Amino acid sequence: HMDEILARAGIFQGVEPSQLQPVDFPRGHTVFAEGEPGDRLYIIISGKVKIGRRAPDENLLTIMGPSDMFGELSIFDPGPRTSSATTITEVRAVSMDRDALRSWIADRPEISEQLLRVLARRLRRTNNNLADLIFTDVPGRVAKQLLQLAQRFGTQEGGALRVTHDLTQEEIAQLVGASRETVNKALADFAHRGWIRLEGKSVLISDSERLARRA
Amino acid sequence: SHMDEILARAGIFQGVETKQLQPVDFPRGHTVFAEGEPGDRLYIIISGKVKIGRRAPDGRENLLTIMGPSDMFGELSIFDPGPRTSSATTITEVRAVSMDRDALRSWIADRPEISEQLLRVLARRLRRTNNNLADLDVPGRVAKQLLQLAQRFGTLRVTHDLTQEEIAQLVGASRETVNKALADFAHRGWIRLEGKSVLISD
Ligand SMILES: C[C@@H](Cc1ccccc1)Nc1ncnc2c1ncn2[C@@H]1O[C@H]2COP(=O)(O)O[C@@H]2[C@H]1O
Ligand SMILES: C[C@H](Cc1ccccc1)Nc1ncnc2c1ncn2[C@@H]1O[C@H]2COP(=O)(O)O[C@@H]2[C@H]1O
Ligand SMILES: [Cl-]
Repeated sequence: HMDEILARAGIFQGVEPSQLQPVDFPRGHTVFAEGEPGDRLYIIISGKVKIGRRAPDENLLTIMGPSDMFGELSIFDPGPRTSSATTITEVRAVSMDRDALRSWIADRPEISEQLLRVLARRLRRTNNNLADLIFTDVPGRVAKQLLQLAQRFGTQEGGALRVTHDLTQEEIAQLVGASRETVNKALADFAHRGWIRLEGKSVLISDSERLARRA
Repeated sequence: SHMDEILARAGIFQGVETKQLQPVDFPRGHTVFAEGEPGDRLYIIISGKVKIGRRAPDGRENLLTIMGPSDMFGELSIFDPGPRTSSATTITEVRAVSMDRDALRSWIADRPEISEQLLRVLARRLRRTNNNLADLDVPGRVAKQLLQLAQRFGTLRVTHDLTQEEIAQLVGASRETVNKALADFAHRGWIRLEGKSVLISD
């Protein structure tokens, strides 16, 4: 489990199995808050972490899962955390500070490149998500967010995909950037069309082809 | 050692423990590359300006930024192999240096500290974007743009070498609203639009 998942984290890709001790967090734990000094990045081994940024008075930007890396901004560009990280399931994680990062990094520049590729990918994606917030209708952003979650945690379930996302309705709405009421009706409508099925903290996507067209 | 001056204040080089490569000339009005095509080159401007544009759904162009001397563009398709996320278009004659992935790899074997600066540069670009949720007016956004243009190329004669449509594309508002704001500002005595430049009052 751990070895299989960790190998896919960019900071470990290609690296053979080379005591930075893995930490455990309860569900609903704030790993760190927006604005705090930060000396540490984390790699998720298991569980989900939501990344949130407070509004003038909290909109979710993304859901981090197994293999993903969060909190690297303040290590790469020293500054306060640009958002909060909050576990939504129990999380088992491995973390490292600037010192260890640099140690691990001096070893290999290709790891440096993998890390760059993560930030570029986030930057590429940043444009698109931001353009959606300017240009895309609500129901369309819902379909879109569902598929974004589908590609990250989706698995094959008898010729369809099960996307177990672990989010409340409220957290889904905070991810889309719209009201819970509006987000629900869109979800509801997708359901009556039979493109998706809502089952607790998981959606069953029967027709991703359609949901894609709608996105 | 003029090229040496400009390059020295590029993000990639914050650190001085020379480094000339071999540059390229681009005419004004040149598409260095277009949104969507494959990239394998990043550029560091020595002289001239470049607009970075992305396609809006209504077929208009959102200009994301105006790069000038010392700035880098095109690095995203080196680090994350894929299509250009924007187009880059010279608005003046441009001198710049280029590297493809092989070149960048070799640089980084040469000066390993270049890896840290690149990580810092992109991380900083993420951090800034986060801080700028102001998309959530038009004369108030234009003034901001004018000021942002003032810091980068001001001397406060601001030779921005931009077009009015280009200015509105920078703003993300209609040429209408924008041309309006930029008449109300002139009238009131603040700025005075003279060509592809401008002069402020406050
Ligand atoms: C951060 C946003 C712009 C913005 C402006 C105001 C508020 C939120 C976001 N996007 C970019 N900003 C500055 N330079 C960029 C942006 N997206 C791509 N670039 C550069 O031009 C790209 C074209 O080819 P590439 O290989 O994809 O990478 C290039 C980037 O250097
Ligand atoms: C522009 C984009 C935010 C966004 C804007 C519009 C729609 C959807 C998302 N930025 C981010 N994208 C992916 N991961 C991020 C983003 N901002 C912060 N993180 C991660 O959480 C941060 C917490 O502290 P840190 O600043 O040390 O670095 C962490 C990043 O890993
Ligand atoms: Cl990612």
